[PDB]
Amino acid sequence: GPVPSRARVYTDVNTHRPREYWDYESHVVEWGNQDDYQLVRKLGRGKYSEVFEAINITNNEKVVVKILKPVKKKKIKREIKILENLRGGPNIITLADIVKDPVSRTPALVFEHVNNTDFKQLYQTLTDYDIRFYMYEILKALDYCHSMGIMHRDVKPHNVMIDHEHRKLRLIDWGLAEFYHPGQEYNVRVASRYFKGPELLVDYQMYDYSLDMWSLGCMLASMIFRKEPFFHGHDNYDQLVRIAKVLGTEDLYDYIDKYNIELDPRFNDILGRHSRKRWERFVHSENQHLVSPEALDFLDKLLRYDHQSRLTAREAMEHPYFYTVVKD
Ligand SMILES: COc1cc(/C=C/C(=O)O)ccc1O
Repeated sequence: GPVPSRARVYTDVNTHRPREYWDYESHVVEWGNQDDYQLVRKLGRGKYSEVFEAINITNNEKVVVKILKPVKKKKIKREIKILENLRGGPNIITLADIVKDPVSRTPALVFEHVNNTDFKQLYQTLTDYDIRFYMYEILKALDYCHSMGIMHRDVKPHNVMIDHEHRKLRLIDWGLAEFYHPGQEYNVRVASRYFKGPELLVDYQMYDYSLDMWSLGCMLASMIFRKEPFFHGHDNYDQLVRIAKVLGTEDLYDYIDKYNIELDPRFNDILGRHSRKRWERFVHSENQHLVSPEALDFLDKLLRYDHQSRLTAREAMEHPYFYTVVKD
């Protein structure tokens, strides 16, 4: 069988929390008044929810309402409990209220409003300094939630809301987030394809916070190289092949050999043999102003096959890439 794995940090946070903290199935929801919120316009529909701009008529302020689609009560309670646990943490979206929607007959989560410019347009205008700044802000959120025993598991541009006017960032959609418990096996069908870590793609279930750090690395690569997404697979198998064409196949085999993991035999005909590449090959005249030796070293230390080898969020915040970023 597979070799077991543990997070190298925050390993036992939930072990030593009171049970109430991580036992979300027993959580009792405290409901607000649904009539406080007037829906204004639909912003989007995801796989698990519909999102609306709304007004809180008790203060005439903008809010966002997320009306959950029917899922098992645990996943609903999971997201709710995680949002309440993380509330007030750095760059964590603030859950303001929870109400029962009379039409959907499901919970509607009420969030602070973030006046966001969408990432396709925003990423086209970000300067070198902007990328470092916003990366540091994301790391604050990730170190916080990891330090609180929670992995996000769906880090991607869509879930990083940025108000570029006030240089404000919020990590959103905690609907796939989980509590980390040492030795627990998790569903590998998380994250969006382009941001899935090698551990998911080789079906290794005993993963941890470090999954988010791979996803963050995929984001960083897309931003500094101006290629979104960076690893552009046509499915989950091709996704691993695209990664292997960059990180190389020998280190992939070292990874799966370390954990005594077997590749899906369907890779026999598609994987090939690939050298590891140097990151400089992705630099060209239209992205070079976003690239520095510090950026490439930082990227290199996020994008490791071995989840145990990746920078932790805290380690990442110590990286020379962020020396240029003005600290508060
Ligand atoms: C789409 O704009 C927003 C979305 C959210 C939350 C989404 C989620 O948690 O799933 C919060 C504030 C927003 O301004």
